[PDB]
Amino acid sequence: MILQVALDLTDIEQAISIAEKAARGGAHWLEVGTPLIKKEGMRAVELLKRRFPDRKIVADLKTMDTGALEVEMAARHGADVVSILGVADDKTIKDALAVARKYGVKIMVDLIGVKDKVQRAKELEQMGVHYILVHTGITPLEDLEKVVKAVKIPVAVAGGLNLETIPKVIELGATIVIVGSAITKSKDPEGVTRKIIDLFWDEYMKTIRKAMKDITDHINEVADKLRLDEVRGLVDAMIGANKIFIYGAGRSGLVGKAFAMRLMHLDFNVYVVGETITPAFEEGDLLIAISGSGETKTIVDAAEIAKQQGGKVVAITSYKDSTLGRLADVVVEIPGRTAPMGTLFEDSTMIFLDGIIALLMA
Amino acid sequence: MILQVALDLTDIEQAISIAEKAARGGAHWLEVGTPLIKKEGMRAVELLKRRFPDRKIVADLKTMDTGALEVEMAARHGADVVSILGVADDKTIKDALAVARKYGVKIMVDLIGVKDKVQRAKELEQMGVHYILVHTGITPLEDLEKVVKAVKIPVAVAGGLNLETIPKVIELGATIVIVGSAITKSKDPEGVTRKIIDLFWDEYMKTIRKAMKDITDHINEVADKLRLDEVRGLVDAMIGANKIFIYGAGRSGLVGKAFAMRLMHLDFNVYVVGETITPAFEEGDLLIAISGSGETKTIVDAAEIAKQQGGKVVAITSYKDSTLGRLADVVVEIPGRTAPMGTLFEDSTMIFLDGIIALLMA
Amino acid sequence: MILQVALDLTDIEQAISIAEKAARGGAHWLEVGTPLIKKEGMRAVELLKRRFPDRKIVADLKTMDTGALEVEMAARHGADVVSILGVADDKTIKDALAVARKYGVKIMVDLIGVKDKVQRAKELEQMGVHYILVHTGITPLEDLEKVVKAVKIPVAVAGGLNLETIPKVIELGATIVIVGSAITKSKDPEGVTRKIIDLFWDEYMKTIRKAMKDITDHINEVADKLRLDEVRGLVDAMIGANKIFIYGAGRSGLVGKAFAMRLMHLDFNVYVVGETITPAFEEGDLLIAISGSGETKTIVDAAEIAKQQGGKVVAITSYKDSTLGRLADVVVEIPGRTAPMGTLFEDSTMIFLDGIIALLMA
Amino acid sequence: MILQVALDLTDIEQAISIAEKAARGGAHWLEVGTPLIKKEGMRAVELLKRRFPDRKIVADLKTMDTGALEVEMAARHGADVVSILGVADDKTIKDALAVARKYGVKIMVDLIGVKDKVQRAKELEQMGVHYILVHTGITPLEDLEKVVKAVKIPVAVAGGLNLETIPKVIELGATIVIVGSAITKSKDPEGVTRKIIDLFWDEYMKTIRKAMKDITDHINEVADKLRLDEVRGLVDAMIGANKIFIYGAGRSGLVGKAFAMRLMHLDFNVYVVGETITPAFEEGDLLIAISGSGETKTIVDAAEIAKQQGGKVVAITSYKDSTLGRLADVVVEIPGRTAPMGTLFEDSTMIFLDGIIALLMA
Ligand SMILES: [Mg+2]
Ligand SMILES: [Mg+2]
Ligand SMILES: [Mg+2]
Ligand SMILES: [Mg+2]
Repeated sequence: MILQVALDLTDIEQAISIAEKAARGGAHWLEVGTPLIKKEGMRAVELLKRRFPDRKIVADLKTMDTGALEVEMAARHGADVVSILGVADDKTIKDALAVARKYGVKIMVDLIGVKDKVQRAKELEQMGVHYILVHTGITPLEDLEKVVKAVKIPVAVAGGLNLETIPKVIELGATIVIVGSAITKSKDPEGVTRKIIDLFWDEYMKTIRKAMKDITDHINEVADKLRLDEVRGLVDAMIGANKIFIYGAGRSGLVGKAFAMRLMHLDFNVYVVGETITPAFEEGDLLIAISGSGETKTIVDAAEIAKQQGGKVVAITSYKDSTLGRLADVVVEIPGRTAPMGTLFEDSTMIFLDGIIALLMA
Repeated sequence: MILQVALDLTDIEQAISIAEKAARGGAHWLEVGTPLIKKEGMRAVELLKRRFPDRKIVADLKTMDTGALEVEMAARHGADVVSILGVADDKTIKDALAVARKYGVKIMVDLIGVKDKVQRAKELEQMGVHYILVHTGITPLEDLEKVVKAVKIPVAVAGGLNLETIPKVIELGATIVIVGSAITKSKDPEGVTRKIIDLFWDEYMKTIRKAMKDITDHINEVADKLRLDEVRGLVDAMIGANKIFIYGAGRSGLVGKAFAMRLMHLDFNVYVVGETITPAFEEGDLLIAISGSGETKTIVDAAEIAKQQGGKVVAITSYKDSTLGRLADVVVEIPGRTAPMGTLFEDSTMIFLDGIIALLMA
Repeated sequence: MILQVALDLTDIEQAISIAEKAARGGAHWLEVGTPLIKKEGMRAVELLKRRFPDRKIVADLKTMDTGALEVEMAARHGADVVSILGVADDKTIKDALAVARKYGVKIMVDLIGVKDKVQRAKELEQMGVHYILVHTGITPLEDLEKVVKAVKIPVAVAGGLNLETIPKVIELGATIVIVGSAITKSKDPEGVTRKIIDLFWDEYMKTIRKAMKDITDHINEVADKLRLDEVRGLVDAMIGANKIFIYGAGRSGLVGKAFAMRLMHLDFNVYVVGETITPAFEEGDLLIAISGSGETKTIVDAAEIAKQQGGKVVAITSYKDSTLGRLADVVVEIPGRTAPMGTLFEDSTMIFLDGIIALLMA
Repeated sequence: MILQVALDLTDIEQAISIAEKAARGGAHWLEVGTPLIKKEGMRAVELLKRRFPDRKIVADLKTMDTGALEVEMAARHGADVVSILGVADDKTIKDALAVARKYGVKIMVDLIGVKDKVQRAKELEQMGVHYILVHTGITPLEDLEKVVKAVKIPVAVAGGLNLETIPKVIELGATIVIVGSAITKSKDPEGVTRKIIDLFWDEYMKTIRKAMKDITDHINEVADKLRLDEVRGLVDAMIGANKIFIYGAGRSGLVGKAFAMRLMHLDFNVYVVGETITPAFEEGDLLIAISGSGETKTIVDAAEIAKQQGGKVVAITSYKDSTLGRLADVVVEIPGRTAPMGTLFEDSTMIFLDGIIALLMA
């Protein structure tokens, strides 16, 4: 999550004083508001940037005089993010988008005066808008529901956000939380900032726990759906083999090595393809080929050589009808679908092969 | 599990003809019964051995005239296992055990006439007896209960074992299943042998599924008991570091590499200790040290260098107060308590670090 | 080289007593002579074998009454090598060879009565005879010259071999040195055996020194014939690259890693293909591909990806016109022509890349 | 080598026109002369820098009004190197040195008016002067002799340098070659620059060839000085070992793996410490420990474990009396002294172990 501190004050010294305490509290972004860009020049964003190079500075240009030139004036003064309005012409948005690409600067677009905010949000994602800014309305939070469920890019929210209302906007999927007077008008703006970051870590702990249990739920399904042909086909091939070669691609290769390390303890004549001591593949040897897609070129080339040498091939893959699957004598189908398809495949194979070891040890 | 075919026939030519069909069905051991060692000589054991060199031949010498001379004659004729009685004197048991030790031959001892079957099995385990043979009694299976719960060595069972009664003795923990007339006196002895092996694989499928869910249940516990101080300490150290070095011992090292591969995709300046491209540890770098015991010498030595260079150390360990834990600035405790202590730590850390990656990608 | 002790004594108890002292001195083979296989039976070969299982026992059957029956009796009594005559019929030679093949036993054939010793040895090599035995003649050693220069299999020598005449037969290429009374009829047969082994190591020291200088002489030739276009092409590509990827096959890969370790110390953005931390190949990156043949499939496949990504490829190979060479933008040709073709390329490249490092450090 | 183009013209447009052609010819450094820094301001170095960011710009401040302030004025305008006089006060030199450290800028010091140029050069190296500038005098080149042989930092030379005199100053060890009118007053300044760089590559080819032969000369000395105790001690230990473990540190570890790969082809039971399949070190195993210094902590710890397990240790080291040497049963002393001591040790071990392989193959 990202905490953006809106410095809506007209006092330049009061604004920098607040940002310094908020920065110690853990705030990520600092917004130079429109009341600060009219009195002070564009150097207002440069004063904040040269003082806080570790933070991203957001230039609030949510006024109608803003064109592609004012957006470039922000980037040259050190603005990392520039905010504009959605009611502006599409021509000015793409012109601001091209200027942003020349400087590596993000673009935020507000929907404060948009009739159909939902429809407008989708086309903004098409041109390359980085963030969408919506307001809470403190039917409050109704807008945050639909715009978030409509687009994939991060959505920023603002409007009466305090330690009381911030947990709500997080539950609805807001990425950027813009808070103003709740920090700027407090006795300890740094202390209030830490409580907001503590709320962020309440969500982070839920994310990691949910990520862990989402993987373990998938692995329980793999275990419940294992077939006798697959398990026995692998075990009988391992026992009847002269040498055992294991070959996996990328992270699958680390899983293969972790399995080989255990097989060595059971006095199997096992080797890892690609390491120093790997001997020549001969007749009667077994190749355990691990590839989630079943199309990895190096894994397929190794399986083809093993068949030509008069050996057996066991393919661990998610696609039994893949090129690797059609070569194998035994196909162990591990499904791959929080976590990507590859991560589920690698971790499921990891614990499946540990189940294989437990079986051999009994 | 082990399938032992009892050849109680007195015809030697019929015994080898039937043993050949049972061997094709997947039988592991072949027993030359006492009615075969009295009509035929000790050459009955040598004829079976030279015919089935890949099979283990069991010489049934379960009579009371058996001494060290008859036991030594079996090993010299090619018997891999010799079965004797438990009611014999302890002197003859160690004399048969010492004779067996001279040939690398196992010794099976039956408890058919033992008063207290539980006690006798345990003291047999003390002298070094390899296997204990008990009978079903077809209160049937009561003995199989207590002998299994009393010793750690494999327990052999025999007595009215067919396709209906074999599943029960497997459920009670018998390792060696001795089947006679159910195979030897059947119209298709090879088909019955395959069906008995199919019964073995019904238990194997239960073992591997139970092995997998035992690991995932422990990881769910790890997720529920993760601490915010530890998780945030690791993440904040990772974000605030110049270079990130990851170093694990053995199988833990493969887990560390799997985490490093993902961190590289997230544009971290990450390296794996021990690989070719690893640069020098400087001030502001972070060492993530992974060691279940927290006492691995190489991992501890790397943590000491990292501290002397003015760097941070995060220890992922099962022992927070270990030598590695006491050096670390942040300790991520992966709790402990079918699978060994090392396997649970490695698999829990693997899925925990995948939860960390899921958090960083949000 | 092999030291064979001829036990031509008729006393069996004296033969084993002397063979025990020769074995402690380091003798490899023990020959039970014909005067021992006629007075004593074929059990002379079994008594020696069960006494020296780590030694190879040679059964001297060099008489003309020897047929397939006597040769088979030696293998069944534990003879590892059987010596017969070259003047026998070819039918009995292949019959002894086929009998030997059934036991995994070698066959030695003497040429004591052969008309044309050169021709007979070569046709013996065609049938699969393992060793050729010739006699010194103490024009002595003339036969040892021609038989050695005629066949590829080891040549055994015998005839007046003591500490003065053994160095000469070694210089002429004899592999098996058969010594009799110089050991068996001496005051210290164990000491004489150690002195004969010391003679073997005088030749070994010459072999290893000659092996090393053969490699360094080839590398001096590589240095003298290096081309400015190749060397500068590699250096200029290295300096002008964003990332440098190094990829070698097998032992060439270890050489590539050794070069990568040094380049990292020179502040190059260098990575090794196949290791954990290797990132994605982008535009402006360089692939240094090392392959002696220029046909290694994985190396060729990596060069093709590097070209499709808009990168440069430098191929270090022995074949400029190979598949890898034709893909490369720069080809560094490491020339070819005791050491195999692979060893010369790997060691020449290793020292060439160390010359490159010395240049860069200046 | 470095080619520095002195732009001594007073015309700013003529100076930038010359530097653009010289840059295409391969010139490394561009010097903004004093006749350019008096007419134009310090922006003269900024105009060259913003036009040639790929080149290092040298600010010629060899006048007496130069203090620490003028040196800082050059760095803020983009000067990568600043040149001053040696006849200035030592106070101004260290003040310029401290300013250079704040900006990462090099300092060049001329000896045009120094009485004893040799003596003055040494103390300049003590304070941290990066380069020493001397003049040819076209007894010309006499100054270049003594100043180069007195200091270790790079020495820059200037004065009548043309395609005729440049080969001479290179032979005397000049690092930076400053050429003016020979390029600036030619019909093709880019073409003349390429001929100077071609002269540089005539020296580079000599450097790499000399580096290669310096290594091979050292290896021939190692071969000539090998001892029977070392070679036989290693070979007898390898043959009499159950398992063979190889463990080297850093680049020595790659040499160890290259040797292990060859030993595997000879059917040795050989393993590499640190890889996946490495089994447990048991009684009767051999550890080949490779460490140039004989003090590498991980190598010493592995040798100590091997001795406690009842195994043998062979140490390949340059220091027989090191900690590793005192542990070993056999010490193979490889000397380590163009190339560092480690490079000579690693490459000598590399070809020695290839001599060992050739010996075993005979
Ligand atoms: Mg705002
Ligand atoms: Mg029975
Ligand atoms: Mg002879
Ligand atoms: Mg000058």
